This record gives sequence, C-alpha cells and structure tokens, in this order.
Amino acid sequence: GMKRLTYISKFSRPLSGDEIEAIGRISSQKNQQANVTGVLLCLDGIFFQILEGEAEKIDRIYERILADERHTDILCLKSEVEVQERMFPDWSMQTINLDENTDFLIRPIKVLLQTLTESHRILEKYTQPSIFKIISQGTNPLNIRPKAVEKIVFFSDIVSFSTFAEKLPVEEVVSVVNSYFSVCTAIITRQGGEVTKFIGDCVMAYFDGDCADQAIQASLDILMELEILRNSAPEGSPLRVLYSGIGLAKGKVIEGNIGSELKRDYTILGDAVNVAARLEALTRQLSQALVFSSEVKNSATKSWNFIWLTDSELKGKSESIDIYSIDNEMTRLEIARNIGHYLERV
Amino acid sequence: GMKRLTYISKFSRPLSGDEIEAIGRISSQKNQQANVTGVLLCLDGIFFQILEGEAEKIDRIYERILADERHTDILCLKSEVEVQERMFPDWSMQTINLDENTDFLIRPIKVLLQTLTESHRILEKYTQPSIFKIISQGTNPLNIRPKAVEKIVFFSDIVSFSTFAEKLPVEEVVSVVNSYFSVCTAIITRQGGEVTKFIGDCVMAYFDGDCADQAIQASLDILMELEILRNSAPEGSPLRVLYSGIGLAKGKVIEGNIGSELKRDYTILGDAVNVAARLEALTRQLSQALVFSSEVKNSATKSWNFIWLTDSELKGKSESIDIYSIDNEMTRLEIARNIGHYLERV
Ligand SMILES: Cc1cc2nc3c(=O)[nH]c(=O)nc-3n(C[C@H](O)[C@H](O)[C@H](O)COP(=O)(O)O)c2cc1C
Ligand SMILES: Cc1cc2nc3c(=O)[nH]c(=O)nc-3n(C[C@H](O)[C@H](O)[C@H](O)COP(=O)(O)O)c2cc1C
Ligand SMILES: [Ca+2]
Ligand SMILES: [Ca+2]
Ligand SMILES: [Ca+2]
Ligand SMILES: [Ca+2]
Repeated sequence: GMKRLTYISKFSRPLSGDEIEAIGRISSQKNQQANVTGVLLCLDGIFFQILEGEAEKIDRIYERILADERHTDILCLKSEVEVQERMFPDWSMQTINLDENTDFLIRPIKVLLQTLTESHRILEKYTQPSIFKIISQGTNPLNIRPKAVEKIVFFSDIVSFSTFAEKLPVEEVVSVVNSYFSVCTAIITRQGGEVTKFIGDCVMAYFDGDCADQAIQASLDILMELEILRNSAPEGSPLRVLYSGIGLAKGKVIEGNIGSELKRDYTILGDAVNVAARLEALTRQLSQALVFSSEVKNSATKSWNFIWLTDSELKGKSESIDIYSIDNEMTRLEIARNIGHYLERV
Repeated sequence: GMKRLTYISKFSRPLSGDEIEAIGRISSQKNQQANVTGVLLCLDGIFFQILEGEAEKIDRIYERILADERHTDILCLKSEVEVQERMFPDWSMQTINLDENTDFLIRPIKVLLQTLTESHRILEKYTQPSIFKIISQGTNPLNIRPKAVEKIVFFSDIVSFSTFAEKLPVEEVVSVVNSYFSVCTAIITRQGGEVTKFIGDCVMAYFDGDCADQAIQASLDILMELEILRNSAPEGSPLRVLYSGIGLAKGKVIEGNIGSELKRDYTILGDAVNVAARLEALTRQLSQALVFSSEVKNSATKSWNFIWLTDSELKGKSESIDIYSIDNEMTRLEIARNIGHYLERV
C-alpha cells in the first residue's frame, strides 16, 4: 500500500541553484522509475519534501536520502500510511526553488514558512525525542492508546550537586551540568536507551525490559567517560570533581496520552520520585557508583562480573530486594567533603 | 521603537470568505490610522498574521485581537523587538485567502503550511508553557543567559498510586491520573504558578519567591476540588479514592539553556528528587495533606491559620526546619488500606 512522508532538512553546505536543479532532475528520473511522486522545495537553506508511493519504495528512497551528505537534521514532520490517492500524480519530483521566486503573493508566504520552520526547530530541542519516533511511524502521539510495559529504568545524579551551586557562579554551574547531561544522553542514546526527562540534576531514562546488558554497558561507559573527563580537564576546572551515582531498576511504565490540556507527556512511571531517591541513597550509603536490583541482574544475558552488596527497599512495598553492582576497576560523605575543598579554591 | 509579531490561530467558528474579506478590510482601515502594516493569511481554518509598527500600537492592537471571539488558540510564533525596517511598508493589512487560491505553485505550499502548522500544534502540547512566554517577550529560549532565582516549589502526588496501577486496567489508571493532572494544572496556572514537569504521579510547579500566598491558596483549592470530585463521581468510580499530598518548599532554581544537543530544558532545581521524596514522606508520616517549610510560611503575607507540626530535614544538609500546615476543616498508611479495598471491588 501507499505511504506519504513529509520532512524538512537543513543544507549541510551552501548549494547553488544549479545544484538544486540537478538534485530535482535526478530525483525526477529515479522516482519515475520507482513510480514515486512528490515535490521538493527549498528556501534559505531549508529543504521541504513530500514523497508518495509504495511503502516499500518510499522507505528505500528515504534511507538513501538520509545518507545524502548534502543535507542534515532530517526531521520527518508527518508519515501517512494507508494513503488512498496521490497528491502529486503528475510530478515524479517537482522542484520549487523559493529563493529564486519573486512572485507578489509568495513573498509573505516565504516569511511565514521561514518563521514556522525556525519556531519548529526551537520546539524540537525541548521535546522528548520519543514523540518524533511515534510521528515517523505514522501515528499521532495524542491518539495513542494507553499501554503498560516493563522497562529498565536508569537514574543518574551528580554527587554533591549543591556544593557546585553554592560555590560557583551560575554560568559555571550550568557549564558543569550541561557537560554531565551531554555525556549521559549521548551514551544512553548510543546504547539504545531513551532519556525521558531531567529531574533537577537527575537523568531519567528507559531501556527495553530485556535490554539490561545495554543499560549496564551504558552505565559503565558513563563512568569511564566521566573519569576521562575529570583527568583531562584544565587545571582548576570544576569538571575535575564531577562524579555521578547511577541506579537501575525495573518498572512498569505506562505509555499513552498523559496530562492535561496545558501540558502533555508520553509516559508515566508511578513513584519515580521515590525510586530515584532510594537509588541515590544507596549509591551514597554503599559508596558504589553503580547499583541495581536483582530484577535487572536477572534480566541480563552476558556474564557480567556481578557482586552482591546488600538488601534494600526500592518500591514503597516492604519487599526486601538484593542490590548488586559490577566488580571492576571502575566501581572499585567521602566525595562530598573533597568537592567543597576543591571548589573553594578554584 | 518598532515591533513585529507573528502569530497563528484557529477559527473559533466557520467563517465565510466574505467575513474574512471584511476582517481584512476593517483591519486595513484601522491599521492605516495607527501606522501599522502587515499581512493576514487564512488556510483551512487557520489564521496567520504578521503585524509591524510602534511597539505601543502593536501591543494595543494585539490585545484587541486576543479578545476577538472569531478565533482562538492564539500562539505567537515570533516577536521581534527593535525592528529596523518594515517588511510590508505598502500593506496596512493585506489579506490573502489561501482557500480560494488555485495557483499552480501555491498548491504544494498550502499542503506544506498545513502540515507545519499541524505538527506545530502537536509539539505545543508536549512543551513547557514557559518557553512560549519567553518567545512572546521577544527572546530565543536557546539564547537566554543563566540566572539563579528563588522560587516557591510545589510538589503534589497521588496517595497510594501503586494500588491503582495494580488493581485497574491501564485505561482507567490513565483516566485517573489525567483527572488529577488536569485539576492540579488548572488551579496552579490560575493562581499564577507554572507547572514545569510531571515526575511519575508527582506534579512539580513553581511560584515566584514572594508568591507564597498564591501557592498556599492553590494548594487549598486543589484539596477542595479533589474533595468535590471524590463526592460527586459515579458510584464505583476510582475517582472516589483519589487523594493527594502537597508539599511546598523554597528553592534556588537555575533558569537557562540546560541540557544537551538531544534534549533541552529551561530550568533546573538541583536535588528536586530528594526534596519531593522528603515532602511525600512528611505528608504520609503526619497524615497531613499539606505541609510546607518555615521559609514558605515566612514568605506569606496573609493571616493564614498556620499550625506548627514537627521538625524535618528537606535538603540533604543536616539543618532541622520547622514544618507547618494550615489548620482548617480540609487538612483536619490510613488511606492506603482503604484504597485497595475499594478498588478491589469496582
Ligand atoms: C533534499 C534531497 C531530496 C532528494 N530526493 C530524492 C528523491 O525524491 N528521489 C531520489 O531518487 N533521490 C533523491 N535525492 C538524492 C538521493 O539522496 C541520492 O543522492 C540519489 O537518489 C542518488 O542515489 P543512488 O545512490 O542510487 O545513485 C534527494 C537528495 C536530497 C539532498
Ligand atoms: C485574525 C484576525 C486578525 C485581525 N487583525 C486586525 C488588525 O490587524 N488590525 C485591527 O485593527 N483589527 C484586527 N482584527 C480585528 C480586531 O480583533 C477587532 O475586531 C477590530 O480591530 C475592531 O476593533 P474595535 O473594538 O476598536 O472596533 C483582527 C481580527 C482577527 C480575527
Ligand atoms: Ca543529586
Ligand atoms: Ca536478600
Ligand atoms: Ca506518589
Ligand atoms: Ca524546630
């Protein structure tokens, strides 16, 4: 059946009007051979494209388009599955270069398009990466039916964050937290997790319920990167005393259209506050940078060097759960007093 | 000096092409008298408008436009202060009805505009209301300089949320949490607070540091509305056993461009996790639906019926703070066992 994608992208490099003409002419030739139709517009370094045709052919062309080095920041705004008729039946690929168009009525429209796209790019930064994935799969996020799914939940925090905020100017605190968040988000994403929110200095993320190995690997990689960061920072850098505690648990997450008219969310983990606070307490109490429950340990498939540490309570239920870590050089209140002294004289 | 606003809105009711023509012609006449210029476009029940002129005149016209009943859901996409020249010097108000336009090149552009606007409306639901306010004030949220500001922080949660998730189908859990979030968000917003995030079943919100009375009033109103909700729900409704604990504290919030390339936030309250967990523990330990610190109590100006309850620790620092509530009929583990029995047989 027929599929129609709409996406926007950014010129990765300046492109002349003749290069854009060539892109359109090659696309028209290739699309004609594939029975694909659509339209390509450019304006001030932005591409807009609509492609329609057999789902199979569309997905293969779009993969090729994703790899084309001449644009970047590809965002699919809309994916329509089960499309009934073509919008552009006579256009294998029609190319409309708006930079070159001087028509009277199109001038205000170009301003509007530019403004909508730019506002769209701002909003893209402040939205959960996971809404865009639902869109790309062809569903309106506001119309998802609720579902409960087991996840591995990741929480990490900054040791003695309050000391940073007390001892450094706000711009330096923000530089520290942004380095932290950048390290965590990059590694979690590369291991297939999704960061769902920042709660103060705490990063909250999900992994699929059978992806314990990926969650553990991501945790170890974060610890290794922070060690590299502390060692390699300039003399006197506040980054030298950036440490993190990480906890992993298993939870039942609800996915759906959650919230109010004023604010929506895609997912809810009930009592997230309490699980995170209990895991931060464990990492301090055990002086262990990584702790996780037996449920996480039992969902793993690789032969990790597990070490049993203690019993604890993670959910408000009075169930006593075994807490494990990984026994390696990395993982092998203390840090808080060191933090303050160092930050005092930098 | 000169200001230029761009906004989109939705037809509140169907409007004929002649009514849109009349809006444009009255606007052109009024704007000419005010030395304001711009353009108005409509497409499939959406208005787009750009207005430019003296900041003073622009703000007064825009107020009038906000009150016009013929459209709703006004969203300012861009506000430019210190505008150097006019984009539409010869158009007091030019009206472009895109529904009526059959031009060859404009047809794909209408599709694109529709898709950008619709995707924009989805993203609007999932974004902090506060980014839109920064935009309306004429600043790019990604370019704000970091600032530390004292706030009253509000945390509320659902008593025994886990029992709902254990005993009810997921669609009913979502209906319960959405009723909760809707009540909280409406009342906090009406009292001038901003909801910044949902953390599981916990609502996190800010009030200005000298707006303790508004935070306390909002808390009391939420408790009163939940009581009305429990009493007025259908027989057997899970809403009959929806209860909330609320805690208020004072904190130093950092506002700025926080996060990573993959995910941004506007504000960070360090150790938010720990303050919220400690306040939920207080509401259960004291069997009091509303607790707040002495700092909140001392920031209030009205003659509230304060009652001292206990000492507690809210920040990880070993400082012992007096905890207060309000002594009234409303505010005057217990509920958890009742919850489970009721939900068991509904
Ligand atoms: C904005 C943009 C849109 C494109 N659209 C199409 C298209 O619709 N169809 C197509 O075959 N190639 C399109 N291309 C080019 C592909 O990325 C690729 O370069 C081209 O199809 C050559 O593919 P090949 O590796 O099979 O030779 C587009 C490229 C860009 C930058
Ligand atoms: C989409 C839309 C755009 C409007 N734009 C303008 C405008 O640019 N200038 C203006 O004076 N009135 C504009 N109006 C109408 C005002 O809302 C208001 O009805 C009109 O200015 C009459 O104002 P009055 O109360 O002073 O008579 C617009 C109305 C709508 C629905
Ligand atoms: Ca912390
Ligand atoms: Ca045990
Ligand atoms: Ca709770
Ligand atoms: Ca005391």
